[PDB]
This record gives sequence, structure tokens and C-alpha cells, in this order.
Amino acid sequence: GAPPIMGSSVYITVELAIAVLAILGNVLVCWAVWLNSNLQNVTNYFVVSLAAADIAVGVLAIPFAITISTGFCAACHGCLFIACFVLVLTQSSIFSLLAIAIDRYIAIRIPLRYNGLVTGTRAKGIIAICWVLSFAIGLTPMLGWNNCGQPKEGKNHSQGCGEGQVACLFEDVVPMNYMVYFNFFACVLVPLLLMLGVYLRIFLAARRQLADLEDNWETLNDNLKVIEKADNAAQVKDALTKMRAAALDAQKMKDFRHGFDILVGQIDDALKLANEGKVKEAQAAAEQLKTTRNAYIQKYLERARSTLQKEVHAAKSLAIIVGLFALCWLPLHIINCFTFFCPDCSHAPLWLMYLAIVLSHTNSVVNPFIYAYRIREFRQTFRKIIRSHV
Ligand SMILES: CC(C)CCC[C@@H](C)[C@H]1CC[C@H]2[C@@H]3CC=C4C[C@@H](O)CC[C@]4(C)[C@H]3CC[C@]12C
Ligand SMILES: CC(C)CCC[C@@H](C)[C@H]1CC[C@H]2[C@@H]3CC=C4C[C@@H](O)CC[C@]4(C)[C@H]3CC[C@]12C
Ligand SMILES: CC(C)CCC[C@@H](C)[C@H]1CC[C@H]2[C@@H]3CC=C4C[C@@H](O)CC[C@]4(C)[C@H]3CC[C@]12C
Ligand SMILES: Nc1nc(NCCc2ccc(O)cc2)nc2nc(-c3ccco3)nn12
Ligand SMILES: CCCCCCCCC/C=C/CCCCCC(=O)OC[C@@H](O)CO
Ligand SMILES: CCCCCCCCC/C=C/CCCCCC(=O)OC[C@@H](O)CO
Ligand SMILES: CCCCCCCCC/C=C/CCCCCC(=O)OC[C@H](O)CO
Ligand SMILES: CCCCCCCCC/C=C\CCCCCC(=O)OC[C@@H](O)CO
Ligand SMILES: CCCCCCCCC/C=C\CCCCCC(=O)OC[C@@H](O)CO
Ligand SMILES: CCCCCCCCC/C=C\CCCCCC(=O)OC[C@@H](O)CO
Ligand SMILES: CCCCCCCCC/C=C\CCCCCC(=O)OC[C@@H](O)CO
Ligand SMILES: CCCCCCCCC/C=C\CCCCCC(=O)OC[C@@H](O)CO
Ligand code: NA
Repeated sequence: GAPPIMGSSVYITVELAIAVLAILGNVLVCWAVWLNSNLQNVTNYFVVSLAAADIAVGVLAIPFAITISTGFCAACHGCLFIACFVLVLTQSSIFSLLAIAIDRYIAIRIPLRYNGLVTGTRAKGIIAICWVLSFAIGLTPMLGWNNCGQPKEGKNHSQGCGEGQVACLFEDVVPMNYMVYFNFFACVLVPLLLMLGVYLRIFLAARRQLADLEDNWETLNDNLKVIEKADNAAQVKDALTKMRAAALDAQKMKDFRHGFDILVGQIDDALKLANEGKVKEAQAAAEQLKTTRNAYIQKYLERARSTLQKEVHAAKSLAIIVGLFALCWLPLHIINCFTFFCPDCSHAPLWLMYLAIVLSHTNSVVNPFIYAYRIREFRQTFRKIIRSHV
């Protein structure tokens, strides 16, 4: 078998290339938010926390991955920290992603209460607590859920380790039942299934609210034709009461409230001539609603449609970032399951283990590109930053 150093050199060179890109791209995300007040909403504070975690992957997690790949002699508990510190950063990324899903769900479901409920100070508090839980969760093995009490005395005497030390290797010190049940199933897979369900409810809601609009818009228009072609005062009365209720459930910013007070006011005039029995004077009064609909109502339809379509396109960009996290991290998780559940399977080869590790660390590079390709405000700020400074 070849000198371990040769394949070892490839792995290191690759891991360092990844760390450079992780730092640069996510530093540029942070610079952008710092610089552009349009980017300084509550959602993007979570985006920033996510970015700071991806920077820390290049600054610390990747240097740790290189170290533990050597099996150098180390005191067990210090070896656990080198091995698990990435689990803290990964857990903080999940919390951050989960908070974004909820933040956007609160914006689609209750737009009118969003600003008083999701504030910057509350977000700061959430981010501060999620980082505290991430250290707790990601370093649980250090509290005694570890194989430190079972040292591999073959490996440790070969390496020449001393009194208290172990050959520092991930699968030798981190119990695989912590990795599968606690880290994967509970702390990664369940949160990602939640985010899946949140983003589903976001899209149903926007799809619901949209059809409610288009369905309110035809209620307004259809009932016009009823009036136009009626012959007794009563058909008009029945047709008008439907628009009125439709015009207020749509109503459910002083130009918008003047437009609908022109509209309902007209409806309430045609409803009075109808109730009085004047049939033609009610059809002609109800024809004055065309002027209001062309001047005011169509314009709330098109504007209410844009904001909903813009929320959908925005939640789709954020759903992609949750997909890439999963795409990138599931291989390393799925191999742990095989190692743990299939004792009669051969262990996955070394080359695949470090290919799945390298894959997991590339997730720290992709988010900056997603923002740039999918978010105008981020792309335009990236260009200003680059164009000017470099
Ligand atoms: C503030 C940031 C940037 C720097 C953090 C310092 C890091 C690199 C320090 C903090 C604790 C340190 C570890 C603590 C204990 C041990 C056990 C010893 O037998 C080998 C070294 C080892 C494994 C250390 C490696 C370096 C280490 C991980
Ligand atoms: C993107 C995510 C969701 C999909 C990743 C699935 C990958 C990691 C799967 C697909 C096929 C799998 C392999 C299939 C069979 C074996 C042989 C066994 O003796 C060791 C594990 C090993 C080598 C598996 C490891 C995990 C594996 C490589
Ligand atoms: C699709 C993703 C997002 C969720 C499901 C991922 C995990 C939990 C699933 C996907 C495929 C599964 C593996 C498929 C095959 C086997 C071989 C068997 O002898 C032991 C269990 C084991 C190793 C399974 C463990 C759980 C597993 C790794
Ligand atoms: N199973 C595993 N191994 C390693 N590194 C050890 C690679 C190895 C594997 C086998 C061997 O004989 C010698 C070394 N890092 C690992 N990281 C993870 C992981 C991190 C987050 C989720 O899973 N799993 N994981
Ligand atoms: C945040 C600002 C920038 C921080 C930059 C430095 C961060 C630390 C990066 C490196 C960490 C790797 C730790 C290596 C430990 C190696 C070690 O113990 O070597 C000696 C070993 O032989 C003990 O037997
Ligand atoms: C779209 C999903 C694709 C997965 C994500 C990217 C790649 C992740 C890492 C691994 C993927 C598949 C690896 C297949 C080959 C594994 C292999 O060589 O098995 C060796 C086997 O003989 C061990 O006994
Ligand atoms: C998923 C988003 C877009 C990025 C795609 C993933 C790219 C990551 C794949 C990287 C491949 C190079 C792998 C590392 C080189 C070292 C290696 O494979 O094995 C090193 C060993 O010691 C060999 O036994
Ligand atoms: C190893 C540590 C990782 C690197 C640090 C990553 C943080 C990225 C910093 C980018 C933006 C947030 C900090 C704002 C700094 C403001 C500054 O430098 O000048 C002040 C001026 O721009 C204010 O008008
Ligand atoms: C022993 C290794 C070093 C230990 C100390 C490293 C501390 C953890 C490293 C990673 C991330 C630090 C957390 C920073 C979060 C900053 C953040 O996003 O704040 C700004 C955000 O709230 C927007 O307003
Ligand atoms: C700009 C952010 C700062 C990045 C971190 C600066 C310091 C670390 C630089 C990069 C990689 C560390 C590589 C060495 C890790 C392993 C090591 O030193 O020894 C392991 C083993 O051979 C000991 O016997
Ligand atoms: C998806 C939400 C539920 C929790 C997270 C995912 C876990 C369930 C999905 C698939 C598989 C995990 C359950 C164990 C399957 C393997 C098993 O039976 O082990 C075989 C046994 O003979 C080994 O001792
Ligand atoms: C969006 C990402 C999610 C995509 C789906 C992820 C889950 C896919 C799981 C991948 C493979 C499971 C099937 C492989 C079975 C291997 C097997 O039976 O090996 C036989 C054993 O004797 C090897 O020695
Ligand atoms: Na991450």
C-alpha cells in the first residue's frame, strides 16, 4: 500500500482550498449586510449567524479535521473537543436555518403582526441562545458519552502515546450511538423534517392567499354582468350584497383606503336605489364601478400579487440552501449508520470517508453563491464591494 502521506497530501491541500473559499465568501456576506441597510432585516441576522459559522469552519473546524486525521497522541478529552467542535458549528447552522423558515412563515401567515412580533432584539436573544445550546449539544460526548473509558491499547502503544493519551482518531473516541441516534436522528434529521414542513405551509399559504385574491377579483367582475343584464330590482340587490362583502374581505396606504371607500360608497348608493325599486337607475349607478375598478382596484390586485410572488421566490431561494446543507451532510451521516447498524458490512473505504468529509465542508462555500445568483440586493452589494475595493 502506498505511503499514507501521498493520499494524505491530497486531502490536506483540498481541505485548505475549501477553507480559503469558505472564509472569503461568507466574509463577503457579512460585509454586505453591514454595508446595506436594505439587507439589515431580522431574517438576515440569522443569515449572518449562519455565515459566521461557515467562517469558523475555515478558521478552526478544517484545521481540526486535518489534525485528527493524523492520529497524533493526545489526552482524550482534548481529542474530543478537536473531534466535536464541528458538531457545534453544524448544530448552529441548523438552528439558524430553522429560524429563517419560521421568520418567513410568520411573514406570510400574519404579515400585519410580523413587525411587532419579530424584532431585532428578540432575534439577537434567539441567536444567543441557539449558540449556547449548540455548544451543549455538540459537546455532549465530553460530559462522559465517549469511548475514553475504552482506549484502544494496541493503537495507543504503537503510536507510543503516554500516560493519559490516546491515538486521536474520530471513530475511536466518539461513540457511534451518539452520532447516529443523538446527533443525526434527533439533532439534525428531525429539525430538517420540521423545516420541510414549514416551507410546505409557506407555499400552501401563498398559494391560498393568491387564489383568494383572484377569486375575490372575479366575484367583483362577475357580479357586474349580473347587474348589467337583470330586469327587476331584486336581482340587482342580491348581486350587490355579494360584492360589498367581497370588497371588505379584500380590504382585509390612504390611497388604498380611499379607493375602497370610493368603491363601497358606490355599492352602497346602488343598493339604496335598488331597495327603492329603481331598476335602471341602479344598473347605471353600478356601472360607475368600472371607473373605480380600472383606476384603483386592479392596481391592488397586481401589487398584492407581486408581493406574494416575491415572498414565494424568496422562500424558494432559502429552501435551496436547506437542500444543499442536506445534500452535503447526509453522506457522512448515512455512512455512520452503515458502520453502526451493519456490523457484518465492510467499513467504507478511507478514500470515501475523506471524500464525504470534504463534501461536508464544501457546504460552507456554497451559501455566498446562492445569495449572489438568487438575491438581487445581495448581488448588487457584492458587485459594489468587489468593483470598488478590489
Ligand atoms: C480562539 C481560537 C481562535 C483558538 C482556539 C484554540 C484551540 C486551537 C485550542 C483550545 C484547546 C486546545 C486543545 C486542548 C487540549 C489538548 C490535549 C493535548 O493533549 C493535545 C492538544 C489539545 C488537543 C489542544 C489543541 C488546541 C486547542 C483545540
Ligand atoms: C446526498 C445523500 C442524501 C446521499 C448519500 C448516499 C451515499 C453516501 C451512500 C450510497 C451508497 C452507499 C454505500 C453502499 C454500500 C456500502 C458498502 C458497505 O460495506 C460500507 C458502506 C457503503 C460504502 C455505503 C456507504 C454510503 C453510500 C456511499
Ligand atoms: C433520505 C434521508 C433524508 C433520510 C433517511 C436517511 C437514513 C436514516 C437511512 C437512509 C438509508 C438507510 C440505510 C439503508 C440500509 C441499511 C443496511 C442495514 O443492514 C442497516 C441499516 C442501513 C444502514 C440503513 C440505515 C438508515 C439509513 C442510512
Ligand atoms: N465516521 C466519521 N469519521 C471521521 N473521521 C475518521 C475517518 C476514519 C474512518 C475509519 C478509519 O479506520 C480511520 C479513520 N469523521 C467523521 N465525522 C463525522 C460526522 C460529522 C458530522 C456528522 O458525521 N463522522 N465521521
Ligand atoms: C480567530 C482568529 C484566528 C485563529 C487562528 C488560529 C486557530 C488555531 C488553528 C489550529 C488548530 C490546530 C490544533 C493543533 C494541535 C496539534 C498538536 O497538539 O500538536 C502537538 C501534538 O504532537 C501533541 O502530542
Ligand atoms: C445526489 C446524491 C449523491 C451523494 C452526494 C455526493 C457524494 C457523497 C459521497 C458518496 C457517494 C456515493 C459513493 C459510492 C461508492 C462507494 C464505494 O466505493 O464503496 C466501497 C465499498 O466497496 C466498501 O465496501
Ligand atoms: C455539493 C455542493 C458543490 C460541491 C461538490 C462537492 C465537492 C467535494 C468533493 C471533493 C473531492 C476531493 C476529495 C478529497 C481528496 C482526498 C481524498 O479523496 O482522499 C484522501 C485519502 O487519504 C485517500 O485515502
Ligand atoms: C477569524 C475571524 C473571521 C473574520 C471576521 C469576519 C467578520 C467580517 C466583518 C465585516 C462586517 C462587519 C464588521 C463591520 C466593521 C466596520 C468597519 O470596519 O468600519 C466601520 C465603518 O464601515 C462603519 O461605517
Ligand atoms: C476553542 C475554539 C474557539 C472557541 C471560541 C469560538 C466561538 C464560536 C465560533 C463561531 C461563531 C461565534 C458566534 C458569532 C455569531 C455572531 C452573529 O451572527 O452576530 C450577528 C447577528 O446576530 C446579526 O445581527
Ligand atoms: C485566517 C484564519 C486563521 C486560520 C488558522 C491559522 C492556523 C492554522 C493554519 C492551518 C492549518 C493547520 C495545520 C496543522 C494541523 C496538524 C498539526 O499541526 O499537527 C498534527 C500532527 O502532525 C501532530 O503530530
Ligand atoms: C425521520 C425521522 C425519524 C428519526 C430519524 C431517522 C431514523 C429512521 C429512518 C431509518 C432507519 C433508522 C432505524 C434503524 C434501521 C436499522 C436497524 O434496524 O438496524 C439493524 C440492526 O440489525 C442492527 O443492530
Ligand atoms: C436529498 C437527499 C436525500 C436522498 C436520499 C438519501 C438516502 C439514500 C441512501 C443510500 C443508499 C442505501 C442503499 C445501499 C445499500 C447497501 C447494501 O445493501 O450493501 C450491502 C452490504 O452487503 C455491503 O457489504
Ligand atoms: Na454550515
